[PDB]
Amino acid sequence: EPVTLPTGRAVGYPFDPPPDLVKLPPVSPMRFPDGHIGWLVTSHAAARTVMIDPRFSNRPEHKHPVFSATKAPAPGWFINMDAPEHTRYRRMLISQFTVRRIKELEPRIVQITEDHLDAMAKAGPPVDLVQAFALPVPSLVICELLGVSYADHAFFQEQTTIMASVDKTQDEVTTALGKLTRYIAELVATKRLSPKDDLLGSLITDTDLTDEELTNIALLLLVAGHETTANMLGLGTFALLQHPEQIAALDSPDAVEELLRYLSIVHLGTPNRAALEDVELEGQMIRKGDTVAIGLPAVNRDPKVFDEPDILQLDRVDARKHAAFGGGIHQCLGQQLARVEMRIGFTRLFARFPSLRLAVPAEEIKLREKSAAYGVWALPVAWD
Ligand code: HEM
Repeated sequence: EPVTLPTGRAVGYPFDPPPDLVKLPPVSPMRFPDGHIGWLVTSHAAARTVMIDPRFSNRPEHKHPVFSATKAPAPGWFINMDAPEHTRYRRMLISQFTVRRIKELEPRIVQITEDHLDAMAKAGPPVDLVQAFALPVPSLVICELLGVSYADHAFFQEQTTIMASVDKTQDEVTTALGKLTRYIAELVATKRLSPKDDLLGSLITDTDLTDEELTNIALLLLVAGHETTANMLGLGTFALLQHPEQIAALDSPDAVEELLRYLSIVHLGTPNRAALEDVELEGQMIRKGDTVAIGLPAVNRDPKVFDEPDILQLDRVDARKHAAFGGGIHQCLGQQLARVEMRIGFTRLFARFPSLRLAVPAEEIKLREKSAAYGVWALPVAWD
């Protein structure tokens, strides 16, 4: 019988998947919000198949929305494209996201992070880590990536904070997104006049990308990279405070990978894809026109892949099989930047405040249960 997309986390188990997801067989029929009866995939093996197989399309016309569709993806909005279209954009951006090119940003990521930790030390405790650190820091990292001027930091942060914060209406969000989008078009127009060696400057120089395509690429980087990162930083801090034996393990080489696996913040039927043909999948028959959604949090706890899947274990040997970054052609472009932001962010936070603790009971922390990026709405913390 078709299940609805599981949304309910067990009280007192904020980091673990909904029990109604973990309970399911590998491939389940799913009733979508519009009535479509598609599929939800929960095994690591079957998920991998969906992510790498070309008979699954990410074009939005073919797809039934996962919660809450017409329209070709705007030029440059390459997440929602298939090869060969996807490939053209992806090939030009590769260069900008290696270990090597991201390394150039590290010193500024460091300073941004320390700046924010300085502001927390200066205000003294208690502080909401979400607004003081987890939201702002990754937004200012994107400002650097995109080469936003310093005079425009306050504006960029304001709109980006609105989009990502609790107690904001849908109209407020939409309004902020339009301000941000207009600002990016203007930023791209300025850089066209005098291109530098930032991501956008390099692209204007080395490629035939139009203003429109650059605008959409910059926006996509913002939208895919802000809330994701912010929420790993916030929920990850939560997890570390609730499992503090792990803090001493934070320098382990795969510690950020284990946090990515355990938390699986891209948590609600994403990635999802439209079948372009009939496809057989773990003995089920997906038909042409069916939407297939992946339940990453369960993929990342698959007992055929990971030992003791439900324990947070920063020095685990098998963290790197996780799919927290997706898979296939759309596998996260910003993966290397995220990793560095998280490493730098978790490490400096705990070095500065070895005494950090939650400033309210754990039961009081509010969770982003229906949001595309799972996390906490607020994280009051204190220190000595
Ligand atoms: C600097 C931060 C980041 C940037 C700039 C960024 C950028 C992007 C972009 C452009 C894509 C689409 C790639 C394509 O279609 O070829 C993408 C995909 C994806 N990213 Fe990231 N990302 C960032 C951080 C994160 C974080 C922290 C996570 C999760 C922990 C995440 C998870 C994903 C996943 C699951 C996809 C695949 C979505 C799908 O297949 O439908 N990303 N990212």
